[PDB]
Amino acid sequence: APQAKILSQAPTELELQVAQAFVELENSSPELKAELRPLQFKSIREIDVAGGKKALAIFVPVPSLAGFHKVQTKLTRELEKKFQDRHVIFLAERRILPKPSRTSRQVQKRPRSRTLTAVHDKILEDLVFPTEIVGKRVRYLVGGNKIQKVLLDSKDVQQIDYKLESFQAVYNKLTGKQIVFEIPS
RNA sequence: CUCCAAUAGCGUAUAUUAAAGUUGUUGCAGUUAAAAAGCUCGUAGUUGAACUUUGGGCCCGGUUGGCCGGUCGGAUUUCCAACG
Repeated sequence: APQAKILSQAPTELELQVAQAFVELENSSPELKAELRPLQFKSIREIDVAGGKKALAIFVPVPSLAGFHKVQTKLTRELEKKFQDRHVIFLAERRILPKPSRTSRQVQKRPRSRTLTAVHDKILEDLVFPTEIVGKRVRYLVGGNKIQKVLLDSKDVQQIDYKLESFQAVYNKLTGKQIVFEIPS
């Protein structure tokens, strides 16, 4: 069955639910047979948004995040209607290699793409996927906590304008860092 | 003659230390008092932008998230995450 060939080996029941959501468009197929055939994903984590909704995180192997970005906007519409009370987002399963200490040595020098401070930057670029980020500010409060601030492009913002409350919860669950989104005009 | 200072000790000479921020690492000065090479290149020497992840528990402050409005769009904070 083509449902089971997307997930890793066995798991899980939730991975099948999104798997059926793909083949209802692969078998409908206005144009999607030429682009949704090779697209496959790795896992779903369910993140509880602070409101009544929840968030779906789709993890992509990333030789194919560019492939997913072709149908990203259209596919999210056909995932939100057949999965109510949810917000669907697409992320890439990136690898983070630990910083070498003066004792914990390795072989094979660690590329800058594997550093943790670069992977978290690529999460923000991939959470919001349209509306390219036009800036970042970090507030160091008097108390001692740090609050980021992501400035988004004003054009095409109406595709994610409701999902700013969801994105702050997702990035907190993966990084533990506070985010506020601000849209300059 | 009287008085002062130290006193079984007191003066003199030379050296040296403090004084001396008058050798300056701490810590000098260089327009006119002494002192910015006529100017530029240049080796040694001295100096050189930014960037690469947060596991023990308990008490304290916030800042977000709600269970909570008390109230005529703002007014108190507590029990709970983790967020450093």
